[PDB]
Amino acid sequence: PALTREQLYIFDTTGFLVIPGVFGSGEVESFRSELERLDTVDPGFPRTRRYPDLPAASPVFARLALDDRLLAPVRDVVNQPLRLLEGYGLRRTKDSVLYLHGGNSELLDLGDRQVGRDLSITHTYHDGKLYCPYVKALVYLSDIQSPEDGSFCYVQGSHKANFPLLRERAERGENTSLVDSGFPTLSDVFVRSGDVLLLNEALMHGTRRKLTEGDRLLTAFGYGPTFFTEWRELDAETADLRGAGYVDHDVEEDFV
Amino acid sequence: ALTREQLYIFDTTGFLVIPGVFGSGEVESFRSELERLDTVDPGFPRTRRYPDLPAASPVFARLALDDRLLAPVRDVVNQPLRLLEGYGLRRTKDSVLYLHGGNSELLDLDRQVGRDLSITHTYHDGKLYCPYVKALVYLSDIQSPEDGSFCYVQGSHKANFPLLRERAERGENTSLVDSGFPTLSDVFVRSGDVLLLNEALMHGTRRKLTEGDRLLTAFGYGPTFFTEWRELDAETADLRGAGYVDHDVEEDFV
Amino acid sequence: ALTREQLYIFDTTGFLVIPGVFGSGEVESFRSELERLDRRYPDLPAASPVFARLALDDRLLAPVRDVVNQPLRLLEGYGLRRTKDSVLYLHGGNSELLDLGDRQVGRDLSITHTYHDGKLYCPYVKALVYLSDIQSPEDGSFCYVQGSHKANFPLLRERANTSLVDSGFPTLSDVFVRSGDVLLLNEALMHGTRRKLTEGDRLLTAFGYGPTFFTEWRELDAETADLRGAGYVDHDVEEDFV
Amino acid sequence: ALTREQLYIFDTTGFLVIPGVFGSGEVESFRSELERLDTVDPGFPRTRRYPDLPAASPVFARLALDDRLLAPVRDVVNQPLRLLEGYGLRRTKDSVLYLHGGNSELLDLRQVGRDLSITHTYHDGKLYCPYVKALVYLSDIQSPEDGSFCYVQGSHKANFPLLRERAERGENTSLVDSGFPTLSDVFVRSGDVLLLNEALMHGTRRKLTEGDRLLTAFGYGPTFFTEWRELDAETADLRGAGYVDHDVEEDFV
Ligand SMILES: O=C(O)CCC(=O)C(=O)O
Ligand SMILES: O=C(O)CCC(=O)C(=O)O
Ligand SMILES: O=C(O)CCC(=O)C(=O)O
Ligand SMILES: O=C(O)CCC(=O)C(=O)O
Ligand SMILES: [Cs+]
Ligand SMILES: [Cs+]
Ligand SMILES: [Cs+]
Ligand code: NI
Ligand code: NI
Ligand code: NI
Ligand code: NI
Repeated sequence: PALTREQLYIFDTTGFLVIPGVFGSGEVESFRSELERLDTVDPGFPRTRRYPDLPAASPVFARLALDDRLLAPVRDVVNQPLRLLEGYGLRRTKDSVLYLHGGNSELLDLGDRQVGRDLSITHTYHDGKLYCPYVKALVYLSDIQSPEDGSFCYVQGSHKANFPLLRERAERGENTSLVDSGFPTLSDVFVRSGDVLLLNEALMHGTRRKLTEGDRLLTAFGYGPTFFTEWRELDAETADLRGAGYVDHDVEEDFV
Repeated sequence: ALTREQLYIFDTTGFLVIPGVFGSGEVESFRSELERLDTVDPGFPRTRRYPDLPAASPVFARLALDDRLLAPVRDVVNQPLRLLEGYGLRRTKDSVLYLHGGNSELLDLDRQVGRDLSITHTYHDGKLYCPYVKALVYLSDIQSPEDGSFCYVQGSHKANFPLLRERAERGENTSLVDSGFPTLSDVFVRSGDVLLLNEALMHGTRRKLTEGDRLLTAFGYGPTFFTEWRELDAETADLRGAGYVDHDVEEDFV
Repeated sequence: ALTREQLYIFDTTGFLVIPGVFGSGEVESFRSELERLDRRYPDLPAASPVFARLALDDRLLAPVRDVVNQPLRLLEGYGLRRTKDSVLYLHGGNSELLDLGDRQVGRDLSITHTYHDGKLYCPYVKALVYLSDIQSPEDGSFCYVQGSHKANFPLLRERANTSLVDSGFPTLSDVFVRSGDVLLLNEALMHGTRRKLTEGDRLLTAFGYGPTFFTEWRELDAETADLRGAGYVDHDVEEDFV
Repeated sequence: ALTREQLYIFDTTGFLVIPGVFGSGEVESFRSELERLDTVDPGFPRTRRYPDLPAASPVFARLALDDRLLAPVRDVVNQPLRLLEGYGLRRTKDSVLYLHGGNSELLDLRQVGRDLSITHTYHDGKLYCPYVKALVYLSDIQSPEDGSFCYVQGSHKANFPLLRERAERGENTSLVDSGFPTLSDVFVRSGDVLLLNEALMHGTRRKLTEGDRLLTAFGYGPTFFTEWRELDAETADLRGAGYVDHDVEEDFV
């Protein structure tokens, strides 16, 4: 089914939505086992690792990327001809962290000028519909019920912020992450296996430092309009203007 | 770089004519190069299209990267820049270009949408952010409507209401470029002029009735995460389909 | 009530000419009542039951409702008479600047407008009811800067000696009206009139409407020291340096 | 004045708690003055409004014009400023304040989903909020049972209406009592100022404890806004001034 009125209200106002129990106990086990099989095929990765391009690596994840349980809520917040921009898995262990990234008005130095909009996450609303160009559906494969489990955390209302947060911090001499220091509007989200966290990538977000033992697991699928390119990092515009990909604005990794 | 006045004009009108950007010798050399390149039939009568001019010619590969085009474009896109298309158009007697673009035109998916995020533009802290702009380099004089003059609906780049759906539903058969419309206006240009265009603007050209060849080369720019321009009919079943699905355009019903 | 096309036009241009709203009979009544008040005619409603009825006429109210879409009140009602060599320099504009004495601002919330779910929300609109034909520039035609009602950069601060109304501007356009036409106007629009050089009286009545929480129009020079000041501090206008 | 982080926070959450604005002495005199107004009638303190504090008391007339209120207010309104509202509030046991405000709540005139008295924007480094309120707390509120200020997250920039669907479906209980996933509580110390974008959908929890809870509220807006006055609808002759609220919980709870 489609997103209810209350769910749209929440995604609009908070920049994300947890849809509980989307995938059952059995499907979740099947997703975990498929990641274990990928470890067997190509051994020798670090224990904290990324699983790039899952739909190509596994027909199980190719189906999950097109599963209507993801696509229907995704269509409801994107409302454009839809394209799969990326699909990857994340395995994390003790002492891993993910610093804050995203945020609506963070700065980027554009050679001869500095800009405070990123049109890959700049979203709007029109005649009863959200239009968010880059959203992500995070399918959790393990329970994350405490901050020391490495819980997803986010800065309240940062998906619609008009002021930059991180440039001031970098030029101030800061060298620690807000996910460690704390911030008056930084909040945690707890989830179960099989939950989907539907995310406006405009939202400034990250995770806490994982302190507990055990493998923290998810699969992430990014979607946007058919005219966006598949996700690829790009350090800068290239001189012949044929460079393609995504140039991040200020993120905590730049100075933490 | 664009002046304050020029920025104001582009923001308020959706476009800017920059007069005499290229000299008469540079124009002639662009014209000469167009005389020997291959064209395709684009589907409009009495129109030839030069597809992918930067690929087919070193002359236009450089023009596409010429700072006389890039500096104004950068000032209205203000994102890491990518070249999305470069093409030429040649037109004779009795050719026409019906209205396309427009900020709030509808697209049916099941659901009906009235935003096209490929042309949805904004403003923030002293800068314009338009994701799809075109630099139109005119290689011929267009001084009267009967020359097939560029025309546009005023303020259509920031319109909040759809214009063309109602027209198709009420049985309209003819294009506003022929009919007329109280806010449809003409732009006249000289050879060597650049027209910098916000693609959210609803625009086209009058029907050309004069002899001679109407000539221009168009270069489209957008952010680095935009795909190179290619029409797409609809999203594909495996969601791997790449391209631009247009909204209502007069060609759908005129 | 406005048609869909009419709303598109009001949205995209910042104004709308509705032709022949009032018949020649009613226009003559309005002209006579203005002769009797003998330049600007303040508070026409409180001075005349004719204009008090006009301010509430539904040929004015219904299009006004379609662009304010808030609980309404009448904020001002005045008449204007002009002869030759009279001129109205440019005022209005979405992003014109104002100094508050410790900072400079580029928004005027009295005219800052928006759109939501099929409806326009313009906090200040004027219905200008014309009582004389204005068919050429030298008649003192209404003129406006295209798209200025949605402008994001200021225009008049940078150039601040002559008025754009005289020298010209690439997007300054003219509007022609017949007697009995209504010019419905978004006050965010930067506008004025050409210099009148012709003979004969130029006559109109203007009614401004806004939300019930807006105060009646009076020009305030600045915020008072006790924060009890009531009224409208205008932003950069041409007559500040012309 | 407001720091950059403070401006960021006001923008993103619709409010800002500025701690320790007023000292213990000042708070006592404010409290003292509200009790002086209580003395007009015999009997115990009752949940009530104290209208027009600036006119009622020289102390509160000065409070309304104090720079510790105006400087932050100015940083979020950025217009020629006008005092729109000045009142005191006493809350006792069993008192409650249901959700009101909200950026896209509906109003039947046709049905409209914008209230231009709270419709705020941003332009070239500055916030523009037409109606903001400085709440000066005269009591500690450190738990929900004390009747803590509560707000629906991000509701100052909501594009969807929340309350119309609840009313039309027969709901008769306030979110404040039932809870809501994005309804959160704000705790304050005596002397704290809560600076508030009135676009925010907010209220307080039901106060379940004894003791009394006091505050003084000052509302500000541009000079072309009228002083606050409830309006039910537009008057017959379009001459009436006032504020017509959109859907609030009081309408149906
Ligand atoms: O691990 C998470 O919970 C979020 C991960 C994330 O935001 C990302 O992969 O970009
Ligand atoms: O021919 C012109 O003048 C404009 C052409 C155009 O707008 C287009 O190629 O889409
Ligand atoms: O004279 C006109 O046509 C318009 C006058 C005007 O804009 C005004 O009265 O504020
Ligand atoms: O009592 C409170 O904490 C809030 C009161 C309030 O929102 C109001 O008076 O408008
Ligand atoms: Cs189409
Ligand atoms: Cs002034
Ligand atoms: Cs009400
Ligand atoms: Ni992320
Ligand atoms: Ni075109
Ligand atoms: Ni005017
Ligand atoms: Ni309140």
